[PDB]
Amino acid sequence: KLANVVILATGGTIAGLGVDKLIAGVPELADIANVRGEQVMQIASESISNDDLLKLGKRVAELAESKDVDGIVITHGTDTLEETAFFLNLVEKTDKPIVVVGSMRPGTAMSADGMLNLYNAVAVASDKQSRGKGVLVTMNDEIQSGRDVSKAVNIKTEAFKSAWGPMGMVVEGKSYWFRLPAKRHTVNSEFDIKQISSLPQVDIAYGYGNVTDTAYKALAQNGAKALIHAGTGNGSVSSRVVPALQELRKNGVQIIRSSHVNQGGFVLRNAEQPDDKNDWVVAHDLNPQKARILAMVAMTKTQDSKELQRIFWEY
Amino acid sequence: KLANVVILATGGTIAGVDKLIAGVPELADIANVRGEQVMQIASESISNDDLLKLGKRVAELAESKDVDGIVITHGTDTLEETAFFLNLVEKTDKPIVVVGSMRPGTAMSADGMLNLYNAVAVASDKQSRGKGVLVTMNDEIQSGRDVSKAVNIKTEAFKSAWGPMGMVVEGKSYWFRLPAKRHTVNSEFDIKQISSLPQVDIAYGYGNVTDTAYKALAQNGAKALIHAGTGNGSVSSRVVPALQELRKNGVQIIRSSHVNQGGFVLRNAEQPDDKNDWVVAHDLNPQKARILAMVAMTKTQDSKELQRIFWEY
Amino acid sequence: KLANVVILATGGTIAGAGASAANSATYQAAKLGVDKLIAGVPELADIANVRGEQVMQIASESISNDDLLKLGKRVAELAESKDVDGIVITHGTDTLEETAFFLNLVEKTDKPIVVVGSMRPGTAMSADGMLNLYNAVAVASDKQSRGKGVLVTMNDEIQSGRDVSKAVNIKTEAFKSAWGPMGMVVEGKSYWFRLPAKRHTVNSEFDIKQISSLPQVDIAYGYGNVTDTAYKALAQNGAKALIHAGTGNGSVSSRVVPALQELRKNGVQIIRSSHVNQGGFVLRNAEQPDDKNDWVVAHDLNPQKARILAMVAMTKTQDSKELQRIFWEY
Amino acid sequence: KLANVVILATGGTIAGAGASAANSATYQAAKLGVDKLIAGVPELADIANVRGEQVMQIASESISNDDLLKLGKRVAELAESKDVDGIVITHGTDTLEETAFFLNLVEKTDKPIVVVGSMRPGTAMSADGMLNLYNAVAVASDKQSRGKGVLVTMNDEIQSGRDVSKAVNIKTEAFKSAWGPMGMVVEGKSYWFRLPAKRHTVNSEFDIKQISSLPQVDIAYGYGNVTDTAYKALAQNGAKALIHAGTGNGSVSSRVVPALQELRKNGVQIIRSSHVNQGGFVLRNAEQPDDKNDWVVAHDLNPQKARILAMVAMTKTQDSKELQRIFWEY
Ligand SMILES: N[C@@H](CCC(=O)O)C(=O)O
Ligand SMILES: N[C@@H](CCC(=O)O)C(=O)O
Ligand SMILES: N[C@@H](CCC(=O)O)C(=O)O
Ligand SMILES: N[C@@H](CCC(=O)O)C(=O)O
Repeated sequence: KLANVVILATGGTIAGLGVDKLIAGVPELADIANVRGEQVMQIASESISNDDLLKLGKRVAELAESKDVDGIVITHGTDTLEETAFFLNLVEKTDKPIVVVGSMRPGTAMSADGMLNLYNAVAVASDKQSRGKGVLVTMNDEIQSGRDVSKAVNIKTEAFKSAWGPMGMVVEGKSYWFRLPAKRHTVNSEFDIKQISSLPQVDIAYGYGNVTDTAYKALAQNGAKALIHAGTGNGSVSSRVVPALQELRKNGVQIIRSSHVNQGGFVLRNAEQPDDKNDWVVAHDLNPQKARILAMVAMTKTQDSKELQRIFWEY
Repeated sequence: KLANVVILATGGTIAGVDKLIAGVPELADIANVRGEQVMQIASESISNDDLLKLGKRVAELAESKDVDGIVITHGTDTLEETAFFLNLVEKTDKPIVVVGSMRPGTAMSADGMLNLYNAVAVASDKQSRGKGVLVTMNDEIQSGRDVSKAVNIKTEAFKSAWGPMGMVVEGKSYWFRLPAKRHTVNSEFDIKQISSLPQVDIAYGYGNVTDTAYKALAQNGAKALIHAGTGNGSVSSRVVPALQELRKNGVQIIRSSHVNQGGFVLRNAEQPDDKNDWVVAHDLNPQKARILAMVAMTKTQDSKELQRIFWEY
Repeated sequence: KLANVVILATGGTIAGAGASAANSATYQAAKLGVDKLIAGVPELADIANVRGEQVMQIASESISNDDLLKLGKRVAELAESKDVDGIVITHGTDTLEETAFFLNLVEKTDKPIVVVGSMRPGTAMSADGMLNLYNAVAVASDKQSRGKGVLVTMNDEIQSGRDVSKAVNIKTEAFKSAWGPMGMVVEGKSYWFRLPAKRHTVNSEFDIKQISSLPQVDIAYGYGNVTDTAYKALAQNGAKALIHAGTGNGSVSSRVVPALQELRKNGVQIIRSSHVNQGGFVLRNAEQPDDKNDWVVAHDLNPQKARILAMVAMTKTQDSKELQRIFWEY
Repeated sequence: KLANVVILATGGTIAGAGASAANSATYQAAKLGVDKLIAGVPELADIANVRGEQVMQIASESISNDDLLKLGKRVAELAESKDVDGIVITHGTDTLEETAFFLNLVEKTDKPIVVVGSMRPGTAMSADGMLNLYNAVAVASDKQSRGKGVLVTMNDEIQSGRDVSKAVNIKTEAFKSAWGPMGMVVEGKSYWFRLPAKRHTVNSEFDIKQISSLPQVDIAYGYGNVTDTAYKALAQNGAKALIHAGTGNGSVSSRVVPALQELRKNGVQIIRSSHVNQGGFVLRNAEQPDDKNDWVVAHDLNPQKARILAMVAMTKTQDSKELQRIFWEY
């Protein structure tokens, strides 16, 4: 008796309803699982919204809770795949496999990667080995953690990378594992989608030579409840920007120091800025867009900067 | 006989210039070195005025017959931006090397001593002539054009998608690739003709992003905006209208990305650049693309010329 | 208060010395005693109660199986002591990976074991060993390191002793794993991101207490126009297993397959590894009919790693099916 | 209006076939002829005037020196023809990197030569060969490819044939260079970022037109507890050079040095490479006294690459100092 896998489609070039086309076009899935599909949205992923994430997250929770669902696959555009994957990893309190998957090459193109990617995603979602591992991403014959995998290379099929390595590989339908997650996720998370009805607004500003405070102030004036600073180096802040950040913090905007140095390492508390004195937070190893996701989720529960720091150290 | 190398210090934790030099007595074996303190900043705080001053000084020194090569000691946070700028604007074949250290020189196992030795070694080497600006960290010879700070904390921080061009070991340089892109002597740009740098700013793309940062940055003076998009410089549907509006208002729109380990942003792929009169940044990360756009806008505001530039440099 | 950490010195560049500070590459390995190595890092005393022993003083390219056993037995004796909280081995980098894996297989302890070396001698400008040794002692003293298997702490990284390997020459980032670092160590603090998945230490079926002498295992290389000569000669001179370092997915030339069949028939185990070592793994029954031939694939393990696992496994079994299970579990 | 490109087929996974679409890894190589390869990509007509020839039909792990010569001589004949603008070779991935370096050394032409394979057979879901082949033909037809040396065009990359290696098993990103890709090929279009520094093709001192049969060169591996047995056996059975695939910086065990000294004195060249293949290079006089012993270091070249260069080099010289020059220039 094969596993029952539900594919929740959101758009992207992997659809080459989109979900019906996939289920019709990859008849090999039937070898490895009983598939059914639902079109949760039809979007280019760069245009995803928080309302989209909530709808998706709620749906995945409903399915996870059903006795007739064994694993879930989410098909997605590649641009913000990493953000959805981390979101789900924080809010879905389930041990059932959840896999997110896309295609780097346009789905109808010569040698396009999506077909095998989707076959692998359904394989992984149907595998007992996937239970309790958090959200997974299955691109380039790899099993990557949805927490810290990122789109790192443009164009190429090897696009999705993590500083901490792949956890496994998927080959001819079989999963081979080499590492386990360390960080908090899914059933061991403090967050639960079932209790989240809205998400706070979080925005991201970049650091670079000759940067001013303008983007920071403007983003806050248009509703940001936290600012993810994408700094140079070790979350460094220009001396022209620090005063604004102090003022914004006082005004109640959380200040989270991430970086655009995203192949490896992490941002160290109290190294480049006096985070304790200013009541700021460091994003640890998390890239800016990952940091935004964590901040948003966390701020559904707490606005205590020390708790936020704990969170950024545990997830 | 030894090369005449000048060390231009600008700051960073590799750090005065006289201390740096005194800290590596071994420099004397490989070159005749002199020092000048151009500035003393944390490189995250660098300004365009600082870049202009450094660039002009490097050109003045490169014109001297008493100078064979130039090492610039720098904070690592915007090293990559400085190195690229110099690669664009200095029309000299003399070696120009930019160097820093990921650990403080007071730290255990600090990397700066040997970095600085190697920079001086590369700056004195005939093989370095005509190679464009070089960066010499982690025993590598990296191109200033496309090396970037990619790993935090670790001494292997500076990486290029196109690989190291060479290595430096026990003072000797070993080359394996050559640059392909326009630089230094073959640049159309010259610091000696630049007295002003146009304001260029950068905005980030992510889920649920709005047009707010872009509009605000333009309102506060940006002549070009570098879009650090998701994926292949992709732009949210919520942002496209503002970008069109800002282009008609005269702001150049340059599509870069935060996908920085390899590949490049393809024209007309994710957005209709010809129709909108936008530019793609090719392989250049956002902070690199800013540098190029600012230099290029000293000379042209033609988006087609700008695109050429982004495909040649 | 402070952890009691023992440093077992074995040689290497970390104990090396060059003629000048510029000699980061041309120098003499394995010159300095352990007490001198401890004295070069006064800061160790802040983070642990340390003491040293000189187990051996070798250039690691010249290590022997007897040296592995010696080291492995002393580590066991220390791990069984109430007075020892963690152990650091200083080692040459050339075969560091082989030793670290060996210890991960045979040391049935959850006490931290850390193997460390350096790419530059301590005499050199910007020498890396001071910080490497500090970080080693930090990791060895940290409760987070318990039950994690053998660790390697070079270049600010916590790597698994299983699958870290020397991958880059000259540079201080020399040690890499296909599956990533598991963590980092920065201002002596350990930050974890991944856990091991493979069997090690406490959960291993193997124990250095049982091993009296290791079986002879040798390695032969695959390349264009390769013949069966090296395989045959190595078996004629005592190899009980051959590790084939093939091209591609452990591929075997048609010129070589017949010899390997005959060797297997004559009781020599035949293990297919590769010289394609940045990622992936060797898949059973893909390039060659391993079930027909009664051969074993080395999975992700590089040739020199495969050799260590082969030797440890052959102390318990001569059944190729079991050997394959072992190559899939460890 | 279109460039004339000749495809020379030699076998490989690119020409392979498995039983079902999901057989991406377990299949038969070297089953399809060139005509069918070309038929599988009708889009080639858009970009070039292509003709195909079947040179051989092999799994590339079983390649011989005879086969390289045969291929190299056919490539030369085509290069000399006015009716040929560029050349593509389809090849198994396992020794692709050996062939591509060989060709880089011996083909005295600026006309583009591209070597290409695939990691999955054409029958597989998401098979990589079609686009690889398309992109090879595009690069072979591009004026920007002239004078660049032999190129390899897999995974949307333009890699130098000198120093690209098969580094990752299973995945389509198999081929890597320590020195980076030189460019990318996308929508048929080539995008260059680096140029070669090393000697190649028209600037080579070697020429396939002079080579009648290649010297025998073999490879032996370094690891813990290694002996001199492989080196001596290989030499006894005809090796005119030995490639030492050392640990670390081409390091040699003290149990092996005496045999290598004896062999060099008996006329066998001794080349120190390594199995540390992601970066760096082997430094002369560092780990061994090369000048004293009259040995050669392979610089950054991996063992199988060093074997190729040594074979070519030895068609011209037996002077170890000239061989060292060659290892420093090519
Ligand atoms: N921007 C598109 C690209 C196509 C794709 O990756 O699916 C997306 O993210 O939806
Ligand atoms: N943020 C400091 C760090 C110190 C350094 O890298 O030198 C700078 O870039 O100047
Ligand atoms: N080959 C020597 C020195 C190399 C090193 O330790 O880095 C050894 O492995 O002991
Ligand atoms: N081992 C075969 C198939 C592997 C491949 O081509 O990818 C060969 O090298 O010909």
